[PDB]
Amino acid sequence: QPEPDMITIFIGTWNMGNAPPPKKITSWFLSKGQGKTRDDSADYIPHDIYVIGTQEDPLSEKEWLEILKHSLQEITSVTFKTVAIHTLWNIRIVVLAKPEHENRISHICTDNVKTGIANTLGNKGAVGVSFMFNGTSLGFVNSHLTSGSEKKLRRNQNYMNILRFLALGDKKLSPFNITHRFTHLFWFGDLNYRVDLPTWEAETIIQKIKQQQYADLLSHDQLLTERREQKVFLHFEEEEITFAPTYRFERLTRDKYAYTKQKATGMKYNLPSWCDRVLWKSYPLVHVVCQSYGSTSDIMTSDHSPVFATFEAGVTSQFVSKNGPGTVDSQGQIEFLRCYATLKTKSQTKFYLEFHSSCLESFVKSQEGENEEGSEGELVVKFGETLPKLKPIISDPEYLLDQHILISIKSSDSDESYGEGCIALRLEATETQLPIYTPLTHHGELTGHFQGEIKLQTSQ
Ligand SMILES: CS(=O)(=O)N1CCN(Cc2ccco2)CC1
Repeated sequence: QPEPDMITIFIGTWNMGNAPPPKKITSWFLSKGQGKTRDDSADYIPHDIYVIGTQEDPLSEKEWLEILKHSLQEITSVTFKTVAIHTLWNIRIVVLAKPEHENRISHICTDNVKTGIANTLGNKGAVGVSFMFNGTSLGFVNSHLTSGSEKKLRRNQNYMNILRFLALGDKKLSPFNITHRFTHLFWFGDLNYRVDLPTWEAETIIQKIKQQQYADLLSHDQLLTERREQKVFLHFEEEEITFAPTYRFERLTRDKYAYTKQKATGMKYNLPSWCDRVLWKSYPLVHVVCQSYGSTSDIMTSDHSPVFATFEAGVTSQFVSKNGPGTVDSQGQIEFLRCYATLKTKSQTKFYLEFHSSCLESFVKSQEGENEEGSEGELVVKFGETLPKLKPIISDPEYLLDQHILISIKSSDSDESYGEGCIALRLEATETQLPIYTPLTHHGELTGHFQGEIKLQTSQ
């Protein structure tokens, strides 16, 4: 029974509006409705992993698990296994996997983050799950961010609190937040970003939606504009949106957007918006392809429509050699030439690097770099040819070329990371000096860059 080198992953997000679901929700798991939809010829083919995020979910965990599992069994005739379920208030994540994957999945983590303070603490936040699938780390975040058209900055703040404080994945990766801990990270939810057009334009917006003309709406979508100004979700991907806004509908039809201010809305307008989203971030040069992104048309119990997205995702096997794991393989090495970090900091500590990777027995600390002043004001930290030679546990190029090295640049004074990044070992050549590059972030914001050259020796 061969190990897979690809799997498919379903992501769903649905703000249920505190209402029980209708009796049939299969269109959601089949990626049928509006947008980029899944071919009918695939309907009986199960995804490997299903990850369901709900918000305003009124059900118990038991009640929702029975609906989900019976739904998938009806579609596929497979009885899925529950990997994890975690709920914060009415925000929930369920991970289901095909039974054949049970002994490929390990290191399951769950966590939540509550956003806001006082007034603003008590219903928004995020839940998440991570696990290993053979050699591949997977992370999943379902967030319900702050509502309201004039609160995009609050949403951005909620995002940074969630990536800082959600504790998923390998705790030994201490310098790294969730945006660096996983081969593949999926972040979805009722992100609550709105179409920022004047209230007076509500009927015009509705007209455009009926004509399936989304371009002049998407150009005012706050998530796309905030991402283009690098205010949120830096280095994440989203498929093109080709479905109608998923909020705010009159319940029990999809014929009507309910946008006008009401006591029930706190006298706020809810112009039609793409509240409900799926984004991802994968390590460099790992296969990830979105194969569907859309909304259902026939699930009408909520004022939101469910959103689906599906992905092909590259995975690797749990590699054993005669040498590693449990020792090094002297036929392998990773070297760095002419490396330097460019940092945006105004501070003047010395800095050192840490290299973290599951291809190493443990993380490696460099010597301190040499600080110089850049020509446009910057701090440049030069390592030259001074970085330690890294000794991977396995030298076989079929393993090593699939690995990644996380880098943190840390203050000598405080041992605090000033920037984190990731280098792929999927090189064009071995035993050859080749340029490498990563942006550096801290708390998910850009703090600098790391560049130089690598020389990778494998057993071939
Ligand atoms: C919607 S956007 O924020 O304006 N924007 C457009 C170009 N860019 C491409 C890119 C480069 C690195 C990662 O992704 C995606 C982000």
